[PDB]
Amino acid sequence: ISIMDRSEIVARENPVITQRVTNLLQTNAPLLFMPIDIHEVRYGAYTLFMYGSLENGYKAEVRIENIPVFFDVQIEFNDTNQLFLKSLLTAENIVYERLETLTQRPVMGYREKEKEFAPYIRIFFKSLYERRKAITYLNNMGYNTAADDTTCYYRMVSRELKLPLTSWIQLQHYSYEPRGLVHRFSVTPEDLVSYQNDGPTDHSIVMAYDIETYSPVKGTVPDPNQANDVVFMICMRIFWIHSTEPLASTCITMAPCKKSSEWTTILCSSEKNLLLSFAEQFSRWAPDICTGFNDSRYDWPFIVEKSMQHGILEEIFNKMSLFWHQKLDTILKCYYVKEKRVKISAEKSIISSFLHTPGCLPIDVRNMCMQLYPKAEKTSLKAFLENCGLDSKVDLPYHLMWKYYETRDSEKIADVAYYCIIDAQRCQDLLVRHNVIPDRREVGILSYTSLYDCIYYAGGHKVCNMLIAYAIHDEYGRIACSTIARGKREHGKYPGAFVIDPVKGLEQDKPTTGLDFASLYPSLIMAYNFSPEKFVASRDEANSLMAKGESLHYVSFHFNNRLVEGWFVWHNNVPDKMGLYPKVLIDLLNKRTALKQELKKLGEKKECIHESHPGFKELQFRHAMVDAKQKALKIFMNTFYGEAGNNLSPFFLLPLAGGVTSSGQYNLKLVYNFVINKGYGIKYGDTDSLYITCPDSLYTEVTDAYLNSQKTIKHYEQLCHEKVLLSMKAMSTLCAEVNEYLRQDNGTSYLRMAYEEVLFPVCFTGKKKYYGIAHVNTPNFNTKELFIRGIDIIKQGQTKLTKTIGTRIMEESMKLRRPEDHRPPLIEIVKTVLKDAVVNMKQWNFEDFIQTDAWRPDKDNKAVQIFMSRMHARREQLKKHGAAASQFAEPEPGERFSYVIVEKQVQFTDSSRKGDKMEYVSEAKAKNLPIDILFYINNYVLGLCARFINENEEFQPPDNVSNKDEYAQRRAKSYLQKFVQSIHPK
DNA sequence: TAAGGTAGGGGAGGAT
DNA sequence: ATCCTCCCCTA
Ligand SMILES: Nc1ccn([C@H]2C[C@H](O)[C@@H](COP(=O)(O)OP(=O)(O)OP(=O)(O)O)O2)c(=O)n1
Ligand SMILES: [Mg+2]
Ligand SMILES: [Mg+2]
Repeated sequence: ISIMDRSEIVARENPVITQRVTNLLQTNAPLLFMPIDIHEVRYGAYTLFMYGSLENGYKAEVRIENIPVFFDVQIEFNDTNQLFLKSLLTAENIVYERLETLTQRPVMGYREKEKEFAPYIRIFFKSLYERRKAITYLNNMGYNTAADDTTCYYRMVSRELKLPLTSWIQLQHYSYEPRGLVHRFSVTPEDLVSYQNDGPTDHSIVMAYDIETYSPVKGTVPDPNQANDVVFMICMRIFWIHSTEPLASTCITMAPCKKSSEWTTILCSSEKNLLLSFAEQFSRWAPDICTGFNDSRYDWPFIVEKSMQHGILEEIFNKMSLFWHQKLDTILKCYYVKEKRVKISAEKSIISSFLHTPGCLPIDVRNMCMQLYPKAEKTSLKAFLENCGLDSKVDLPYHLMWKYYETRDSEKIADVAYYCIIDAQRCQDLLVRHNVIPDRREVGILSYTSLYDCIYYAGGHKVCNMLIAYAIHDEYGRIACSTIARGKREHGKYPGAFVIDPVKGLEQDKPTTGLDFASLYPSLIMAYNFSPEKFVASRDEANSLMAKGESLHYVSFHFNNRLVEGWFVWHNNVPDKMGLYPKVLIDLLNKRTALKQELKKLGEKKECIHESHPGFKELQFRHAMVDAKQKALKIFMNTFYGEAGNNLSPFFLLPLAGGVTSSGQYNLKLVYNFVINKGYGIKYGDTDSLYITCPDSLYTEVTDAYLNSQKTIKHYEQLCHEKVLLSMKAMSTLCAEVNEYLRQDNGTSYLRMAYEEVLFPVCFTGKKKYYGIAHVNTPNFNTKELFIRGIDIIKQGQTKLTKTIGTRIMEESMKLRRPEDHRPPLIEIVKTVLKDAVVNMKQWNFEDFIQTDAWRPDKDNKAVQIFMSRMHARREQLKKHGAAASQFAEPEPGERFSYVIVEKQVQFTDSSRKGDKMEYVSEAKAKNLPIDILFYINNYVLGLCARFINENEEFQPPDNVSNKDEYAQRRAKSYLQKFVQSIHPK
């Protein structure tokens, strides 16, 4: 049996480049290296430990020594300042290396052309702990501190040395030592160069592993805390960082397993032996990344707890950590990351617990997939595989494989091992198909962060790191930035974007085109030079700047019932005067513009090929991928705006965020006024998008054609066709004119309007609630899909009943109808559909009523809290009875669960609370609990339909009512309710 | 220990 | 029944 470790595997797979790499090693020649995992020694002399793959694929550890550990604080230039700081630090028993003095540009507040530079002193340390304690003491005492990354220092090293931690790096004049399977390199920052050009094929190793565990009690998830519960199988596979074919495969199991040519089978007699074999195989492979699906919630905690039970955590960790010898208490304290919070989206966070062995980066494929699909209803492996078009995994059922382990059948154990290997292969397929690792590497290169940051952290700190990286470069004059928020913070919301009260109702005659600002907030930042180093706060300083001829953008808004005013120095289209925020946003916008033009060409090449072509599907997928990429960039740039409005951010500037919002409102209103003055009608507005209709005169002559024909259905379809064409061309001309007007107004070309589609039949039901038929290049009314924004059918956790009713409403409203023919209003269509739904009740089955809700214990969502309080009481009652209550078990905090509303019999007590009516789908199907359909109707679809019908005059309030929309919505709700009781036989 | 922003619709439950 | 707060999710 040839148990090939990393070295022989690399030599076999890539022999020529392996020989070249070996020759370079003997000749001590510079060589390329891809880092993945970053580790730091915070105590004692600071050393940066990178782990990764050489050019051929050899595992390599790079130890960067003599890195300057430092942080700077701004104080006046005088010789006694150094001695005073010496005394201050020595009084706090803080050991430091040396003192330096320099000049840097503060990031906050505009300064004159000869006063950008302010004095700074740089404090050096041998250890990260001393630097951390000194930063804390100095900031508590009150000095302004910059370059003070405290939570971690590798980000500061990466941004300071211009050295991305996720890109190829060239090693020069290194100190080489081969030990075991690890080629250790001792280098210095001066001897270690970034390799940015034409990066070769990456040869990092990613192993996907899955575990199968056993519990004697049936129907329960095996608890690692339970002694009798055992992990009995581990299947693992190594792949290239870019390829889905397995370099090698290994299965470790309890029961005997028949030999399979697809993987190496390792047999163990005890759980301690199985864990030891897992550690041994991990050490022999020495992967650059260790990944699994839901491993940060199930696999890693199970393995760690079992190893603690067997008392072998120190041994297996030391074996997995290359040569990093750490004691058990240190392993539990630091390396076993427990209950780490990972932000998936807004108000959405998940838990992750894993053993971060040095030399390997842990990846949870579920975390990455949820980050890519933050609005995914189902977060299972099968759902994620289906979403991206990957092949369906042959599911291993529950009782089958627990029975198979019980029977000690060799071939059944082999089949379970095959399915576990398939699970690992699906993990790698998800990693590669979405290009997760290269995308995270690109993000790390852009933001000068490690891959670990790109995996387990959100983008706000990435925005801060990218800003500081762009700030510390001499071309910009060495802007000095802090990384931790300072100053008193307020609770509230500054004024945001402006939403135009929509002209509610269906439009079937005047085509409506959405014109959107391209990167509205970033474009405003570029145009008005919104940047903290270009910000003036005091009115007298602004007046003095006017006296010197400088153009300032003045903004004012009401925050916390007080007036916040500010002035921003305009760049005058001069690259020298361009701000830091505008510069970073120019770079990001150039990147996104390249991505957008590539996406546009790929969309125009995909539109000319019919979908049945074999090469279309994946190509279509590629299109989405590109879209996702630019979407990410968009979000990233928007984060900059948000990072100026977050009071917890180091770059927090309430005047800047308020100014961005006020400038967006002003520009939207300016374009609104200009478009209205040019005779075009406007239906709706949202932040930056304006929905504009051509004047009827522009459609006169073509209408005359339809007026001069016999007016068949195809005649009106054609008439709509050239109406949409005329729309497109008229909006193109109007967009050019509006862009020229904006250029004349603000003096820059950053603020540009853009046409994206035409919604000729379009219904606006309320603020952020509209839909229509989208025409991008040519009219196509035969598209079943509809451009939808804000309608309840797309809401997360919505019933299939609500989605079906809303889809019926919108598809009936979007139907093309000649003006001579009958044109039913939304009232009649909605009433007809609702009457069909209520009267023909049999059309709704059980699957149409499942809702989905997220269990957040810290959130007092009263309905679900009561529902699961009842479930906890029922579980207590069943355990008292001695029966199993796993079917009623509490879902783990954070995940979403499915439930239905049932008819709770009236026992004239029985509150009509939704909390007492929620039930899990499992027992509702099991016990055939009736579904309270009328509850569903009156509480979800009735309110949905009220939004559609709220535009009628009868529901309109008298002019004295301030909130016309809410009053109309409530009146429509009441009217539709009364209609329901009138039509429903009770 | 990390975690961009505000505007807004609408369900659930309780005060009242 | 009105109104209010909390919550979820979307814009
Ligand atoms: N997650 C988001 C999404 C949007 N916006 C704000 C910023 C945008 O500038 C403004 C405009 O909405 P868009 O969705 O159109 O975003 P952009 O205009 O910036 O880019 P693009 O026009 O390419 O969509 O909405 C935001 O702050 N945060
Ligand atoms: Mg499995
Ligand atoms: Mg826009």
